Amino acid sequence: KETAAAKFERQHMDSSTSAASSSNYCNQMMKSRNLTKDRCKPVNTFVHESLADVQAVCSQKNVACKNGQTNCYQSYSTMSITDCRETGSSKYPNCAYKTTQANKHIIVACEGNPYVPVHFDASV
Amino acid sequence: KETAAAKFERQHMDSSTSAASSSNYCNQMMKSRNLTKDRCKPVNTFVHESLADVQAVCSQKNVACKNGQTNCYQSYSTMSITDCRETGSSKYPNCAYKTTQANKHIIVACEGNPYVPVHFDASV
Ligand SMILES: [Cl-]
Ligand SMILES: [Cl-]
Repeated sequence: KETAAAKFERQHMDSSTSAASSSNYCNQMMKSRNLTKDRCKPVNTFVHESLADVQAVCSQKNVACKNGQTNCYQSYSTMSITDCRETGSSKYPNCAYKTTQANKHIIVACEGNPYVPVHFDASV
Repeated sequence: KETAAAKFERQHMDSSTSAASSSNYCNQMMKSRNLTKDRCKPVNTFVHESLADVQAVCSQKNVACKNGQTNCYQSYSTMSITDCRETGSSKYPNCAYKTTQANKHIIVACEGNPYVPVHFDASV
């Protein structure tokens, strides 16, 4: 079983690019990160910062998570992100995603020792 | 019982200001929109655009909702928004919120006739 920290890395980290360079970014990344294997994951955000910078958020601003838990943290700075969301034309096994690049604060839930991101809650 | 459309208006519309003017915006708005009555709502976004502009999103870009439903719409333009999230010091009946102003696309779920916003899904 994949650990929670490793799942967060796979689903939400893309440190190899500064930003989405095209409308096809999401189709490509959702497939390669294995988020379209048995069905199309409806919504998924990738963060274009170093793993260290994203892990550091776990000691930044403590804020409520949408679900009411209190282990969420909001990044002090904005970060480059890409939101990937299925379009109307999307139908497994032909998943199709809209790519929206933005620079926003991220909010992650953190857990464990070491205390690292385990869920992506939202961006602001 | 409050209708779904009316609940969305109460929770998510603030057309009377162009933007949050201070760090106290959320404390004030969460109280006055009756979102701290019996407990502190953990997270809530207010949109600083006209009701007409927000309703118009229901005929803009159809995108997946986070929960997998297909009745979500992403605004073509960015809109002025304020995210309100409980801080660590927050404890009912003394709710306390961090105020984060941003300009972002909004994503809402739409339902009904007329086809209007009934949930705030996320911002990008
Ligand atoms: Cl996500
Ligand atoms: Cl919200």
